[PDB]
Parts: sequence; C-alpha cells; structure tokens
Amino acid sequence: EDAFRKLFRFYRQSRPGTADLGAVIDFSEAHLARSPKPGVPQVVRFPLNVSSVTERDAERVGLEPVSKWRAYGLEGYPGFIFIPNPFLPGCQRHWVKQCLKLYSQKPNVSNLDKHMTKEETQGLWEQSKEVLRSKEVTKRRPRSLLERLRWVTLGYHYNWDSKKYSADHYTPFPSDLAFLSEQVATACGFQGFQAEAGILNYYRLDSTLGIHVDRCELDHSKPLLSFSFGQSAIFLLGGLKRDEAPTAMFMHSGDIMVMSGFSRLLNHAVPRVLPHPDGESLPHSLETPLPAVLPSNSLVEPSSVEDWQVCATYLRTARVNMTVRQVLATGQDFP
DNA sequence: GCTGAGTGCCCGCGTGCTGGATCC
DNA sequence: GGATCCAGCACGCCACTCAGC
Ligand SMILES: [Cl-]
Ligand SMILES: [Cl-]
Repeated sequence: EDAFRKLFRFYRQSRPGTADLGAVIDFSEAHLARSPKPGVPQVVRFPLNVSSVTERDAERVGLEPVSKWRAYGLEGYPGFIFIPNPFLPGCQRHWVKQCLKLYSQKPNVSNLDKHMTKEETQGLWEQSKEVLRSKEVTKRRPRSLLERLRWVTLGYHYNWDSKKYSADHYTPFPSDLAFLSEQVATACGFQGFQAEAGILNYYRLDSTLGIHVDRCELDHSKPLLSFSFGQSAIFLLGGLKRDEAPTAMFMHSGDIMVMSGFSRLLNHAVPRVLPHPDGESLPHSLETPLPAVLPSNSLVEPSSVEDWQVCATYLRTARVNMTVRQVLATGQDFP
C-alpha cells in the first residue's frame, strides 16, 4: 500500500551497518548500463549545453567548465537532472560560508526570528566564533544560535493560504547566489532564469525532510535548483501519488539537482543525513585548496581561517541545502 | 469537501523532571 | 565526596497535512 512511507522509515532508521543501502543510486559512480535491475530505474546521460556558459563565468562562481560536468536523469522521471559535484576544488567553502554567516543575518528571515529579536540574532557568527576561542565547544552549554538555525527565506515569501507568492515582506535576493543559479540553469538548457525565491535548510544528523509535493501554481517550464553541502544524505524521489515506491539516491557535497516539469510534481523526501565515515570528518571536496589564480571578477574568494574553522566544526555533523525558484514571469513584476 | 489519523510545511509551544556534567 | 546545575527529553497540546469516504 503506502510504499513511500515504508521506504522512508526504512532509510530513516538506517544505521550504516543496520540496513542495506545497495538500492541507493550513486551518481558519482553512475551505472549507465541498460536496466541492471528492477526495481531501480535506468540511469541515462543528460546532454548539457557546453558552449552556453563561458569557463570564466563558471569560474567566477566556483564551477568547473560545463564541458567537464556529467549530468544524469532517470527513465520515467522527465524533468529531473542530477549533476554530481561540479565545483572547482575548494569552491564549496565560499558558498557554505555564505549560507552560515551571511545569508543567516538580517534582513533575511529565519526561524530564529520566531521568538527572538535582532539582538544576538545579528551576533550569531560572533557567538560561534567566541565559542571556538574559549574551547567551550566540548564543554556543556546551551545550543548556539548557529546550532539552532533551521531555515532561511530569501526573496519572495510563500503564502501557504493563497498557495501563491507575494511581495508582502520581500527581502532582496542575494545577487551572487542568483548568478550561480543562473549559470547552472543556462548550463542545463534553461535560458533566462532569474533566481527570485530561495530556501536555505540546515539539517542535523537526526534531521529529516518528510514526504511532500509542491502544490503552488508556478511556471513549470522554469527549473528549481537544489544545492547540497556538507554531510551526505539519502534523497527519495517518488511519484504523482504518495503510495508509489520511490527511488533512492545519494546527495554528496556539491551535488546539484535541477527539477522541471513532470518531476516538479512528484513526492520527494530526505529521510536521513548520513554520519561521516571514520577518519573522514569532512568530505574530500571541502578541504581541497582554491585555485592559485582567481579571476579579478570572481565572486568566490578565500575567507578567514576563523570563519572556515567555524564552518568546518559545524559541518562535521550537518548538511546545508539551497533551493532556488523563479516565481515571476520574465519582465512582469509583482502588482 | 468532511473528518479522524498522522506528523510536525520555508508549522511547532510550555512546563516539570533529571541525571550526567560541572564546581570546589 | 558531595552539593549544584541545567540541556534535553517526555508530555500534552496546537498547527497543519493526509487519507478514506
Ligand atoms: Cl515547485
Ligand atoms: Cl516534463
């Protein structure tokens, strides 16, 4: 009956050693072999627009040249593209830091604003920094503001009653994330994409994202972009109806998902954040050094050792997700 | 659409314990 | 040794969604 619920519980209660992860698709070592199962659907290669993004535009936002990306889809899931980590070595750190220290501060609205004010809310980063100096990090203490951060809205905010977006309490969308999103969208064949509504989600090792569909009336020709940084996770992509058996796949640090049309209508969930392997506190793609020569225009710049130390201690047991949508038609504003 | 069961949307709240950590 | 603390859990409740009619 309720196949998605049962598999969601299965992968949630997965403790590496308890449950079998053999059916979870790893796009980093993609099969491409013709039907090497059921029940897993076939993985197909997705041709990219290699010439649509200049290597300099890709480097300014930390991405490899589009000629080097490998993208895949799944048979039966039109509109779903999975791009394993296309970032240049060391470039995920800048976007992680943007999520942790920059995008978390005002005017952006977070969960922390529900029962607090901009008092220490603006001092989230300084609080974590002070925690790291005092070595009070193993010491017993109340959870920091950074550790209590769960989500952040960017750009237009969604109305759960209207099922529509509006300009009420609009906060400006970050232009650098918009540029990165536009590069990814153009590379996937979506011309004229404008990042306008964003969600940042911060997950602990026991965090989950339940089964849900997106029901808002939007232009389904436009892509939705989903970036993941930090610890790996398992992602479940289901069907139009909640009781269809989903397909499981890994989300490694730097992986990007692009969803359009049909696949935007499907049930999906994130049942589990996997703990890091032994002796691999962080993914290899997060410790690599930045390229020596950076473009003078580059939006990715090396950050403080203090800032990255905060980021690394946080990401040791966390996953960060960025979700980006276009909600307004090309040209038209919000009247 | 209605209604009881099921989880906690970019939905949680308040309160009383408690037992491991902390302090000297 | 021993007094003290308090972060987090359990719990009951509210918020909101889902499923079966
Ligand atoms: Cl959507
Ligand atoms: Cl489609």
